[PDB]
This record gives sequence, C-alpha cells and structure tokens, in this order.
Amino acid sequence: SRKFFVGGNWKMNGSRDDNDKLLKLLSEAHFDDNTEVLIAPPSVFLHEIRKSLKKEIHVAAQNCYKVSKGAFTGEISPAMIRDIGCDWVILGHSERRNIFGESDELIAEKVQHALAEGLSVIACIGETLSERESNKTEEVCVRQLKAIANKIKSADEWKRVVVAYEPVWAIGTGKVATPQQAQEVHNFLRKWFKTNAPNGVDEKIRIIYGGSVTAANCKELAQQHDVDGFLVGGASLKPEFTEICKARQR
Amino acid sequence: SRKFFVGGNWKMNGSRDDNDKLLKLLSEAHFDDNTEVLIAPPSVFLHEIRKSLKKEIHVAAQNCYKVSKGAFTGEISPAMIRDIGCDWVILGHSERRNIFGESDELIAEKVQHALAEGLSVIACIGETLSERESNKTEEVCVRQLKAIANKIKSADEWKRVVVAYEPVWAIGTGKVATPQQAQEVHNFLRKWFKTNAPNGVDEKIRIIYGGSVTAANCKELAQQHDVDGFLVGGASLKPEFTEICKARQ
Ligand SMILES: [Cl-]
Ligand SMILES: [Cl-]
Ligand code: NA
Ligand code: NA
Ligand code: NA
Repeated sequence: SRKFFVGGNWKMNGSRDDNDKLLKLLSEAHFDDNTEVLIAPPSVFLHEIRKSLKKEIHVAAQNCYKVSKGAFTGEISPAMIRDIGCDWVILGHSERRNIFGESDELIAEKVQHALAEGLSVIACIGETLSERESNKTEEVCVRQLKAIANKIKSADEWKRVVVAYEPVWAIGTGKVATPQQAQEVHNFLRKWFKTNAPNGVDEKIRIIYGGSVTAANCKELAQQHDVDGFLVGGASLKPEFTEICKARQR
Repeated sequence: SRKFFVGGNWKMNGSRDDNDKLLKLLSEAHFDDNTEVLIAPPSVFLHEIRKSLKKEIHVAAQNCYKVSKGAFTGEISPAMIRDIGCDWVILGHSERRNIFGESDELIAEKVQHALAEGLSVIACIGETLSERESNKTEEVCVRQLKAIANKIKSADEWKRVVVAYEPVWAIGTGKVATPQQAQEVHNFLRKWFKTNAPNGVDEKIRIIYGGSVTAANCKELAQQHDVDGFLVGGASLKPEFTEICKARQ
C-alpha cells in the first residue's frame, strides 16, 4: 500500500523566530510509520533547518535549476541541495509555472536533473479555472506530466517522484476541490500512468492533492481512493499542519 | 571622494568545501581602508557564510523578490535576507534579465522594495552586442536605469545603491571593455545622474564595471576617472579575486 505523504510548502514565508516556533511544534508531534512528512522552507533557511530537524522529516528546496553549476545568478542546483544535506525538491509549482513563466520542458529538465543527482522530487501539475471550464483539465495535466515522463528513462527513477495535483484555482484562494473533483482527477492520472509509464509504476506512485487543504477539509479528501496525501501551503505555517499529517486517522 | 567597490558574483557555484577554501584566502587578505569588498554566494550558503565572515566584507544575496512574504514558491525576500544578517542584494543582473526574462519594471520594483527594507543594492544594467552595434548603448542603459529611478524618491535611497554597468557582450565571453569604452559609459551615466537624481547623488554613487574583469586587466580599468570598482564573476571564484580588490593600488 502506498505510504501516505504530507508536504508543507512554506512558499516565501520564514524567519529565525517564526521557523523556530513552527519547527518546535513539528518536532513534538508524533507521526506514525504510515505517514511520510516533508517541509519546504525558503532557500536561505534550508541548511540550518535540516541540521536541527529530525531526519524522519524531509526538508525540500522549493525550486532548483537544471545543471550542477553555471552562469545562472540567483539559482541553486541539486548538487548544492545535496551539499547542505537535503534530499528533496519541489519542481513545477504553479507559482513558478505561471508567475515566473517556467515552461513544461524546463520543469521536465529540472526533474530529470534532480533525479540524476539522487534527489526525490515533488513534481507539480494542474489546470487553471478557465482551462477547467473549457473541459481541458485532463489535456493540461497530461501535457505537463508527459513532458516530465519523457525525461524519466527507467522505472527505478519513478520511485523518487511524488506527483502533486493542484488545480491552479484552488491555490491560496480558499476554494478547495470537492472530494469528488479530486478523486476524479487523481483517478485519470493513475490510469495515465498505467497506460504510459513502465509496468507497476501506477500502483506505487503517490499522487497528492494540493490547493486550500486545511484540517477542516483534509479528512474527507484523504478517504478518496486515489488521493495519497497533500501538498499544504498556507496551512503549513499553522499548528494545524500536524493535524493534516494525521488526515488518514479518524 | 567615492570609496572603491569590488564585488564577487559567484553565480551558481558553491559547496561547503569550495566555499571554505575561497573564504580563507579572502579572510586572510589585507585591503586598504578605501576599498569596499563584497561577495555574493548562492542563497543556500548565505546565512552560514555571513556568520563566519568578518563583518567588513559584505555578503549579498544574488536575487530577491519584491514583497516581504507571500505565495511565491522558490523566492526570497529582503526581510529574509536581513533576518540572516545580510545587508546587500544584487538585482537586475544580465542573467536574470536575459535568461529569466525579468523586465525593467520588475527589477525596479525589487530595488525599491529592497531599499525600503534597508538593504543596499547592486543594480545591474548593460546592453547587448546587437544594441552596442546599433549605437543603442546609452539609450538601453538609460531605459533600464530610468525604470529604477522612477521608484526611488530620495538621495537617502540612492545612497545605498551601487550601479553596475556590465555590457552583456563582455559577461563571460572573455571580451572585456577597453578602459576607454568603460569610461565613456560611466561618464555618461554620472552625467545622467546629475540631472535625473536628487542633488549630489552623481558625486556619491558608485558606478562599477563588470564583464570579464581579471587580475590582468583591472588596474587600467580602475584608473579611469568614473570607474568606481568592479562586479566580478568568473574570476571571483579564484585566488586572483583578492588582487582585483587591490586594483586601485
Ligand atoms: Cl531531506
Ligand atoms: Cl552584509
Ligand atoms: Na538532523
Ligand atoms: Na505500462
Ligand atoms: Na538634480
């Protein structure tokens, strides 16, 4: 059975005093062996947070670039992420795709490079409100996923990928996908893997939901057949995050 | 008189081992009191490098965004840069403009925000080979500078700005600008500041040159009347960086 997976995307939020309070709450929570837990702080805090935080909790960069070093002022590399002792990265987040213009191919290139360095990847996909209204949800999701899958050449590589489906219109808007909306997307996503990725990957790959997940709505979403966890944004800065990590419990 | 200013832009280069060997040579060197020195490591190394390095050497983030917090996955804010104890940021670098498509206006919004947060800012401008060959150098530099100046409303803000002129065709190409080409742009920029910034900014603002600066070419550039220093890229990873910092001598 796929291990349940809850990541917390802090986005552009953090400071020594705020981080210390949040990490104190995280360290004191008790997470069962059945739940895999990840936080993603801003890049300037990654090294110190990884040093102090227990190793059962992942510490991810929120973005990285697609080569180990070079003339890319402002960018960090998977080698740099490994050098500071972190093992994960979020790639293709909608804010990077939309506000910063990162293309499908750029995300695919980043994912392939991160996997080549030994990282695990949360690879983000999703459709806008207008794309959904035009009944393009699957077309858009499958385009973004296919670009990434085209650079993943073996089934072993897919073991270090978690797919996050986040409808753009649910991100930070308070407007979560209904449990039926989420299950329906994740189901055709898993079917796409069954058809298009190496045998067996469909049954192992975690597909997590993101977009206005809170403690008030996380339990019904977690009971959905093809939902394997969450990418939590605004709520990952609050005490209720530890409650969202228990989403599968009664 | 304006203090000589030398910055090292590491770009996307850095690791605990490589950083340690670099900072040792840098922490052992001796610079005269009229030289201001700055390094700019990748964001993941900023905090620990700032903690261990003598305060007189600045440590700059290589980029930041234009508000203090929000839903901008992968970005960092002036407030975070200050929280980890750094007081500088490079904004508007050629690589952000020409690889990541940062517009003049986005750059100007960033500078205004970093300045309002109390940071000091290296603001980069410069023209392409095509632009230079169309005799568009001054028009391009002014367009870029003017977007920033529009958001800056005080000599006090301009006090914490260092302008880096970096011809795009000189960055990483081995084609440095001659002392004469550099001086010609720097003199024109200082003239533009006299009319387009509050009184006295032109006399104060450091205009530093960037683009294939090496220990082999820096002294002649440093002698030009309006060149106040250097933004150094590839050579800033090498021991000869400390020589470039001594270019006025
Ligand atoms: Cl980790
Ligand atoms: Cl500093
Ligand atoms: Na640790
Ligand atoms: Na198959
Ligand atoms: Na004036």
